[PDB]
Amino acid sequence: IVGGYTCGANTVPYQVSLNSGYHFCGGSLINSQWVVSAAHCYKSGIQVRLGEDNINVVEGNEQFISASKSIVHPSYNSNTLNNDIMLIKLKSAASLNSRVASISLPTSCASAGTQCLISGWGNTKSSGTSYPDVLKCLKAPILSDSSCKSAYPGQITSNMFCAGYLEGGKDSCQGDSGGPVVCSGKLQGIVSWGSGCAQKNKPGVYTKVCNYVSWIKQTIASN
Ligand SMILES: [Ca+2]
Repeated sequence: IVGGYTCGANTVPYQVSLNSGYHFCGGSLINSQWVVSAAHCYKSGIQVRLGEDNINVVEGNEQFISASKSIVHPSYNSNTLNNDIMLIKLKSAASLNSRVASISLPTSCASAGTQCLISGWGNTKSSGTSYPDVLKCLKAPILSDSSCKSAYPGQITSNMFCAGYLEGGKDSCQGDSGGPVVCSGKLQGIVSWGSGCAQKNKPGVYTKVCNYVSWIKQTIASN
Protein backbone atom coordinates (compact mmCIF):
# COMPACT_ATOMS: atom_id res chain seq x y z
CA ILE A 1 0.00 0.00 0.00
CA VAL A 2 1.41 3.37 -1.10
CA GLY A 3 0.24 6.49 0.71
CA GLY A 4 -1.83 4.66 3.32
CA TYR A 5 -1.85 4.42 7.09
CA THR A 6 -1.09 1.77 9.68
CA CYS A 7 -4.37 -0.10 10.19
CA GLY A 8 -3.85 -1.11 13.79
CA ALA A 9 -3.47 -4.67 15.03
CA ASN A 10 -6.41 -6.90 14.07
CA THR A 11 -8.64 -4.05 12.94
CA VAL A 12 -9.11 -5.80 9.56
CA PRO A 13 -10.03 -9.24 10.93
CA TYR A 14 -10.82 -10.87 7.57
CA GLN A 15 -7.36 -10.08 6.13
CA VAL A 16 -5.15 -13.10 5.57
CA SER A 17 -1.53 -13.53 4.56
CA LEU A 18 -0.67 -16.33 2.14
CA ASN A 19 2.70 -17.79 3.12
CA SER A 20 4.99 -20.16 1.21
CA GLY A 21 7.96 -19.65 3.49
CA TYR A 22 7.36 -15.90 3.21
CA HIS A 23 4.39 -13.61 2.65
CA PHE A 24 3.55 -13.43 -1.05
CA CYS A 25 -0.14 -12.42 -1.37
CA GLY A 26 -3.15 -11.34 0.60
CA GLY A 27 -6.58 -12.91 0.79
CA SER A 28 -9.95 -12.60 2.52
CA LEU A 29 -11.64 -15.05 4.89
CA ILE A 30 -15.23 -15.52 3.70
CA ASN A 31 -16.25 -18.29 6.14
CA SER A 32 -14.52 -20.50 8.67
CA GLN A 33 -12.94 -22.78 6.04
CA TRP A 34 -12.58 -20.73 2.83
CA VAL A 35 -10.37 -17.88 1.63
CA VAL A 36 -10.72 -15.86 -1.57
CA SER A 37 -7.64 -14.46 -3.29
CA ALA A 38 -6.38 -13.64 -6.79
CA ALA A 39 -5.78 -16.43 -9.29
CA HIS A 40 -2.40 -14.90 -10.16
CA CYS A 41 -1.36 -15.69 -6.57
CA TYR A 42 -1.75 -19.43 -7.21
CA LYS A 43 0.99 -21.77 -6.10
CA SER A 44 1.24 -25.13 -4.39
CA GLY A 45 2.02 -25.50 -0.70
CA ILE A 46 0.17 -22.49 0.71
CA GLN A 47 -0.14 -21.86 4.45
CA VAL A 48 -2.89 -19.38 5.32
CA ARG A 49 -2.02 -17.03 8.19
CA LEU A 50 -4.97 -15.48 10.03
CA GLY A 51 -4.99 -12.95 12.82
CA GLU A 52 -1.75 -11.30 11.66
CA ASP A 53 -0.51 -7.82 12.23
CA ASN A 54 3.30 -8.00 12.24
CA ILE A 55 4.02 -10.88 9.84
CA ASN A 56 7.56 -11.27 11.26
CA VAL A 57 6.65 -11.49 14.98
CA VAL A 58 4.39 -13.95 16.78
CA GLU A 59 2.10 -11.60 18.71
CA GLY A 60 -0.47 -14.06 20.07
CA ASN A 61 -3.60 -13.92 17.88
CA GLU A 62 -2.33 -15.87 14.86
CA GLN A 63 -3.82 -19.01 13.40
CA PHE A 64 -1.67 -20.88 10.86
CA ILE A 65 -3.66 -23.35 8.73
CA SER A 66 -2.47 -25.15 5.62
CA ALA A 67 -4.54 -25.23 2.44
CA SER A 68 -6.14 -28.52 1.45
CA LYS A 69 -7.41 -27.47 -1.97
CA SER A 70 -7.05 -24.50 -4.32
CA ILE A 71 -9.52 -23.73 -7.09
CA VAL A 72 -8.57 -21.17 -9.75
CA HIS A 73 -11.52 -19.72 -11.64
CA PRO A 74 -12.29 -21.91 -14.68
CA SER A 75 -11.91 -18.95 -17.10
CA TYR A 76 -8.85 -17.25 -15.57
CA ASN A 77 -6.64 -15.77 -18.30
CA SER A 78 -3.11 -15.06 -17.06
CA ASN A 79 -2.30 -12.83 -20.03
CA THR A 80 -5.19 -10.39 -19.55
CA LEU A 81 -5.88 -11.12 -15.84
CA ASN A 82 -9.57 -11.53 -16.67
CA ASN A 83 -11.29 -13.58 -13.94
CA ASP A 84 -8.42 -13.05 -11.47
CA ILE A 85 -9.99 -14.93 -8.58
CA MET A 86 -9.23 -18.15 -6.69
CA LEU A 87 -10.71 -20.04 -3.75
CA ILE A 88 -8.62 -21.77 -1.07
CA LYS A 89 -10.07 -24.36 1.31
CA LEU A 90 -8.43 -24.67 4.74
CA LYS A 91 -7.50 -28.09 6.10
CA SER A 92 -9.40 -27.24 9.30
CA ALA A 93 -11.87 -24.54 10.23
CA ALA A 94 -10.55 -21.32 11.71
CA SER A 95 -11.65 -20.33 15.20
CA LEU A 96 -13.66 -17.14 14.68
CA ASN A 97 -13.48 -14.32 17.22
CA SER A 98 -13.29 -10.52 17.28
CA ARG A 99 -9.82 -10.51 15.68
CA VAL A 100 -10.36 -13.32 13.13
CA ALA A 101 -13.66 -12.93 11.33
CA SER A 102 -15.20 -13.51 7.93
CA ILE A 103 -16.27 -10.79 5.51
CA SER A 104 -19.67 -10.96 3.84
CA LEU A 105 -20.06 -11.48 0.11
CA PRO A 106 -22.03 -8.76 -1.71
CA THR A 107 -25.60 -9.13 -2.88
CA SER A 108 -25.25 -6.22 -5.30
CA CYS A 109 -22.40 -4.50 -7.10
CA ALA A 110 -21.05 -1.26 -5.68
CA SER A 111 -21.35 1.97 -7.65
CA ALA A 112 -18.68 4.45 -8.66
CA GLY A 113 -18.10 6.94 -5.87
CA THR A 114 -18.43 4.36 -3.09
CA GLN A 115 -15.60 4.60 -0.56
CA CYS A 116 -13.76 1.35 0.18
CA LEU A 117 -11.02 0.03 2.44
CA ILE A 118 -8.01 -1.66 0.81
CA SER A 119 -5.38 -3.38 2.95
CA GLY A 120 -2.15 -5.35 2.66
CA TRP A 121 1.52 -5.90 3.42
CA GLY A 122 2.69 -4.83 -0.03
CA ASN A 123 5.30 -2.32 -1.15
CA THR A 124 4.84 1.19 0.27
CA LYS A 125 6.93 3.09 -2.33
CA SER A 126 6.08 4.11 -5.90
CA SER A 127 9.72 4.25 -7.03
CA GLY A 128 11.77 2.35 -4.44
CA THR A 129 11.01 -0.82 -2.52
CA SER A 130 10.10 -0.90 1.15
CA TYR A 131 7.99 -3.69 2.54
CA PRO A 132 6.25 -3.10 5.87
CA ASP A 133 5.95 -5.69 8.57
CA VAL A 134 2.55 -4.46 9.83
CA LEU A 135 -0.71 -4.20 7.94
CA LYS A 136 -1.34 -1.00 5.94
CA CYS A 137 -4.72 0.48 5.02
CA LEU A 138 -6.04 2.84 2.35
CA LYS A 139 -9.45 4.43 1.89
CA ALA A 140 -10.20 4.92 -1.79
CA PRO A 141 -13.25 5.42 -4.01
CA ILE A 142 -14.44 3.25 -6.84
CA LEU A 143 -13.91 5.12 -10.11
CA SER A 144 -16.39 5.32 -12.98
CA ASP A 145 -16.06 2.68 -15.68
CA SER A 146 -15.49 5.45 -18.22
CA SER A 147 -12.49 6.85 -16.34
CA CYS A 148 -11.20 3.31 -15.76
CA LYS A 149 -11.37 2.45 -19.48
CA SER A 150 -9.84 5.81 -20.40
CA ALA A 151 -6.86 5.08 -18.12
CA TYR A 152 -6.31 1.56 -19.52
CA PRO A 153 -7.55 1.50 -23.13
CA GLY A 154 -8.42 -1.98 -24.35
CA GLN A 155 -7.65 -3.68 -21.03
CA ILE A 156 -10.69 -3.36 -18.74
CA THR A 157 -13.28 -6.13 -18.89
CA SER A 158 -16.69 -6.31 -17.24
CA ASN A 159 -15.00 -8.31 -14.45
CA MET A 160 -12.76 -5.42 -13.37
CA PHE A 161 -13.13 -2.04 -11.76
CA CYS A 162 -10.73 0.79 -10.95
CA ALA A 163 -10.35 2.32 -7.52
CA GLY A 164 -8.02 4.97 -6.25
CA TYR A 165 -6.90 8.44 -7.28
CA LEU A 166 -6.16 9.66 -10.79
CA GLU A 167 -3.77 12.22 -9.26
CA GLY A 168 -1.57 9.36 -8.05
CA GLY A 169 0.18 9.01 -4.73
CA LYS A 170 -2.21 6.51 -3.11
CA ASP A 171 -2.64 2.96 -4.40
CA SER A 172 -2.20 -0.71 -3.67
CA CYS A 173 1.04 -2.28 -4.90
CA GLN A 174 3.10 -5.46 -5.34
CA GLY A 175 2.49 -7.79 -2.43
CA ASP A 176 -1.04 -6.50 -1.81
CA SER A 177 -2.31 -8.78 -4.60
CA GLY A 178 -5.16 -11.05 -3.63
CA GLY A 179 -6.20 -8.83 -0.73
CA PRO A 180 -9.56 -7.28 0.02
CA VAL A 181 -11.42 -4.22 -1.17
CA VAL A 182 -14.27 -3.81 1.32
CA CYS A 183 -17.09 -1.31 0.81
CA SER A 184 -20.00 -0.85 3.22
CA GLY A 185 -19.03 -4.05 5.02
CA LYS A 186 -19.00 -6.28 1.92
CA LEU A 187 -16.14 -7.73 -0.11
CA GLN A 188 -16.41 -5.96 -3.46
CA GLY A 189 -12.91 -6.34 -4.90
CA ILE A 190 -9.66 -8.29 -4.99
CA VAL A 191 -6.32 -6.52 -5.50
CA SER A 192 -5.37 -7.57 -9.03
CA TRP A 193 -3.12 -5.32 -11.16
CA GLY A 194 -2.02 -1.86 -12.23
CA SER A 195 0.72 -0.10 -14.14
CA GLY A 196 3.36 0.59 -11.54
CA CYS A 197 1.98 1.84 -8.23
CA ALA A 198 0.43 5.20 -7.36
CA GLN A 199 1.27 6.68 -10.77
CA LYS A 200 -0.73 9.56 -12.22
CA ASN A 201 -3.67 8.39 -14.38
CA LYS A 202 -2.91 4.72 -13.56
CA PRO A 203 -5.28 3.68 -10.77
CA GLY A 204 -5.45 0.21 -9.31
CA VAL A 205 -7.52 -2.45 -11.05
CA TYR A 206 -9.56 -4.89 -8.97
CA THR A 207 -11.48 -8.10 -9.61
CA LYS A 208 -15.21 -7.34 -9.46
CA VAL A 209 -16.35 -9.85 -6.83
CA CYS A 210 -20.08 -9.29 -7.30
CA ASN A 211 -19.84 -11.06 -10.69
CA TYR A 212 -18.59 -14.24 -8.97
CA VAL A 213 -20.94 -14.76 -6.02
CA SER A 214 -22.85 -17.57 -7.76
CA TRP A 215 -19.62 -19.40 -8.62
CA ILE A 216 -18.23 -18.90 -5.10
CA LYS A 217 -21.39 -20.20 -3.42
CA GLN A 218 -21.78 -23.24 -5.69
CA THR A 219 -18.09 -24.13 -5.36
CA ILE A 220 -18.13 -23.95 -1.55
CA ALA A 221 -21.32 -26.02 -1.43
CA SER A 222 -19.70 -28.95 -3.28
CA ASN A 223 -16.09 -28.97 -2.06
CA1 LIG B 1 2.49 -12.15 13.62
